[PDB]
Amino acid sequence: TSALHRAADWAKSVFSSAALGDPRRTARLVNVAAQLAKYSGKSITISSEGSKAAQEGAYRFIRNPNVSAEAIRKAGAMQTVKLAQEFPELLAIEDTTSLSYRHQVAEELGKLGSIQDKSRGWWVHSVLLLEATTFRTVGLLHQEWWMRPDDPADADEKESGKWLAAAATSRLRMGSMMSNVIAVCDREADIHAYLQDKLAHNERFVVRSKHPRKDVESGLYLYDHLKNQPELGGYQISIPQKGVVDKRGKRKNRPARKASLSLRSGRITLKQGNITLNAVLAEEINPPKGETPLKWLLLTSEPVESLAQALRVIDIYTHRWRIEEFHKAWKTGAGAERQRMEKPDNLERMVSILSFVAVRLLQLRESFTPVESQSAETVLTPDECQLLGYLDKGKRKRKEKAGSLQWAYMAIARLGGFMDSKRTGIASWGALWEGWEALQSKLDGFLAAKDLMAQGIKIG
Amino acid sequence: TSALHRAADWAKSVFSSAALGDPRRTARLVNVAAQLAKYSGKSITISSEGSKAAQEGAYRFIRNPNVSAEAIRKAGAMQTVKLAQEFPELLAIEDTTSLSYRHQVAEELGKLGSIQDKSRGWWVHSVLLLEATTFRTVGLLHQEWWMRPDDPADADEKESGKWLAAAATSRLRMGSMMSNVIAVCDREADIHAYLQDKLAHNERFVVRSKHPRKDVESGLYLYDHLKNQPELGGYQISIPQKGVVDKRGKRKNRPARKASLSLRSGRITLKQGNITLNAVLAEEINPPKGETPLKWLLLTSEPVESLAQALRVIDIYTHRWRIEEFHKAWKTGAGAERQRMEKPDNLERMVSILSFVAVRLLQLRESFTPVESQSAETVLTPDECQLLGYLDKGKRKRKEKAGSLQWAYMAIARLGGFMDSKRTGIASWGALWEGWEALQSKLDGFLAAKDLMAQGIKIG
DNA sequence: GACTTGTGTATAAGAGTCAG
DNA sequence: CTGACTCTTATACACAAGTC
DNA sequence: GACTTGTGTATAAGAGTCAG
DNA sequence: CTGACTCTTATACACAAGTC
Ligand SMILES: [Mn+2]
Ligand SMILES: [Mn+2]
Ligand SMILES: [Mn+2]
Ligand SMILES: [Mn+2]
Ligand SMILES: [Mn+2]
Ligand SMILES: [Mn+2]
Repeated sequence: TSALHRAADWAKSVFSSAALGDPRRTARLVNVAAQLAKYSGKSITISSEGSKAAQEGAYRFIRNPNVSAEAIRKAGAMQTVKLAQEFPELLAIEDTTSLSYRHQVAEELGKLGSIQDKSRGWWVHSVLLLEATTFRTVGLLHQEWWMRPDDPADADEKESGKWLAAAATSRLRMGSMMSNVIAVCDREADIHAYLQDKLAHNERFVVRSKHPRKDVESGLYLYDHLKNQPELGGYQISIPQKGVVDKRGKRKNRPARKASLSLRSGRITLKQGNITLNAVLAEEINPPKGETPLKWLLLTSEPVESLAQALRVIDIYTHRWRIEEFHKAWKTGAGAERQRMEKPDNLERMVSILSFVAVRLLQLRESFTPVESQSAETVLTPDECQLLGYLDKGKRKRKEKAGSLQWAYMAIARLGGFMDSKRTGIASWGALWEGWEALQSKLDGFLAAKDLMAQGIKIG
Repeated sequence: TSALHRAADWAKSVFSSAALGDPRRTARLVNVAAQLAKYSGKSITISSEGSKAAQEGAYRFIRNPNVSAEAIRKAGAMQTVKLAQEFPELLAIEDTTSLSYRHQVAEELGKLGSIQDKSRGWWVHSVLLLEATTFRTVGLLHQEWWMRPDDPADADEKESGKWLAAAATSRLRMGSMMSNVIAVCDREADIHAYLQDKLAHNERFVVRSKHPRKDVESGLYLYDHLKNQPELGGYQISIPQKGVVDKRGKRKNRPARKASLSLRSGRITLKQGNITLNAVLAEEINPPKGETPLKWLLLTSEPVESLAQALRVIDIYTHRWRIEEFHKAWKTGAGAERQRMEKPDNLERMVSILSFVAVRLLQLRESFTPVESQSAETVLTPDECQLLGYLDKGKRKRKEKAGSLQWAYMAIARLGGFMDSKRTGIASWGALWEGWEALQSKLDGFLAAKDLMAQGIKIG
């Protein structure tokens, strides 16, 4: 959590114990990851800082047949495990994304849409660890990459196995820490076999309900049984404004709105397998006439008896969206789909390194995040703090304490172009990255002047 | 040509005499163009440097119903005319591009492809001025914007009129300088009416031949008449390697190759209108068995009698491609098609300003271009020169004179990620821009340190 | 000298993106 | 998904600065 | 101790992009 | 269009640095 800001130190902490069969391969991996992270989002060539040696080293590495992509990912994951020791409770957000390509190599990749689709690639199923107290991103725990064959019949295994395979790997890598982990998954994980496996291992989860299932004790579908349960209390949410574009391409507004939800919970036993677990039902009270009511039914191992316990389950699930944020940081952010390697294994090795660069992008912003009155020196070097103060002169908002962490956040965000168009105070990880990059880049000039003046040389 | 590097000075020189009906509108235009150029390629918000006032000013300007887009373009064009006074010969490259949009506003824009196409926008016909001695970009002379109607029958004028309309505007704005101007156009301008208009005005041109035409004196098609003309001599070209993707999407290599061409010329008289002009025919000698022979037939006002005169015509025409380079600098570079204004006039005003930002991108690189031994101080401030020397330390190639212009070019290009993958020594305008932006950004830190140390303040 | 338009501030929100 | 943002357009008010 | 793999240098070029 | 580039993969050689 501390090795983060300096790219070389971050890379070392993430990758230095990679088992690639040659310590030179491991050292090169550390260096490649370092230059990529320093120039997050940018090409291998740009990241080489004019060094032909570093450029050739980087390209040779990603096309190296003795370098296992799995072993790159595992090394990074074991670092996540290491950091996870610090926390009494963790959330393991789990979901699938695609990596889509259309250049020649696509021919050799797997199906994503139709058999006729030019866009081909991998499906990647990922587990992302958060600490469950303040929801900071701890890191990647697992990724399974596979290619979908054109003919379903040629598949070596069914794709619903992905949730169980992720659990098996999580279990194995976390060891005795697994009991601190709540897995969090959308409706696609609402699979009897998945629920059974988690409960069999005494493992913890919050999974959204998709299919109607009978409760043995009541003989009712979960929804109907939960509707009968006494109201625990309620909560209100603010759903913010956004544009929406649908599948065909039609555009409509979704205005901001308030919704009030009632909350209900209970212990349930699924007819199939006779397995027992908890459920929470959140349902909108008085939905507007022209809207579909909010409704979440969540299946969980967690306690749900009190209002506060049920609200915790609801809150845990609202953090599922972090993994989609990771997906964006991996693609738009780190450039997973901008890569143009010409062989599947080269692309895989490169894009596997970038999954870690992506996590850092999210953590970079979190390291600056706003009930305290911290100073900026806890996060920035004295030089960084001084230069930033120079750059932000006249821009500090009234509500920012002069040399505080909150000020530093806002000032770096301002360097990144943040203008707070919705007045929430929250800048995107992209804006924070841009600001951080701008500060670091300006710091090169700052320090160059400092160095020359230390040598006693006249400036300009 | 001198006001270029400092964005505020450049903007003033380009736009300060815009006739918009209120000097405040003109001042705002200067400021908007300045911030956009400083942050070339970047959004209005990023360009506002955290100033809410500048952001609101910029958005209000582009949606201002009292601001004519035509008057913005004219102002910039009159500056081109002004700079053109310095040169004894000019090339006026002329061509059309599209500006393509797919957001809501597209509905209100014109047809680009099929009636069913979601992509809609403007066609823009542009005249770009170069000086014909060293081929530096002088600036935009003319743009005609129009929307193609879904039904050809609703068109107020035929699109082939564009070449004549460009000539009429060029003529009008250049006045007596027109005689210094050679218009340069591809095969789409091979229109009798266009040739007649140029010759009627004693205007100069090099236009590639598309349609077979009879020569009166010989009774032959131009090609057959020119094939009979005595060989003037030849030349050899090196056609470089590139990938090619065709209309359907099929990929093939085009390997580098040498071609030898024979050169032939003559005076010709077109049967229709009885108009007299010159022609040059370049044709490949001994084409490889599996290739279509190189063949250019160019129609011109220029002398063609000697080998050197015909070679000059060929050379003039090889610079037509500059306008496509401008098109790229306007779209990919300056972000013409990244703009998301929600009304046609707003988009037009914004994208019209960006056409000038685009020209600057091309000129930025040209200002550093490599038979002399100049010093860097002719192009850079002493601070810029010192910082760059600090940044490039250890990267200077053997063939670069220590503090020269060539060194400065290469060093800024290296900051932009240039690694000379084809060993030509030529960096793209994009790489030079990136390097220049990086130098300027680092210069902020350099100068901040200089300022603090001048105030006697301890650094870090 | 009468009337309209721009600036800078605070506030609000529809449109668009990537993700899907 | 109750996403999480940035880009764009817009309003009132109190002056400043334009035009006719 | 015998054999294979990486590094850094010089050289070459196929693949891909935007433009079209 | 005889575009003008960047991204990617590749080769030889002379050592350095790995493995078995
Ligand atoms: Mn998902
Ligand atoms: Mn999903
Ligand atoms: Mn335990
Ligand atoms: Mn063209
Ligand atoms: Mn054309
Ligand atoms: Mn004259």
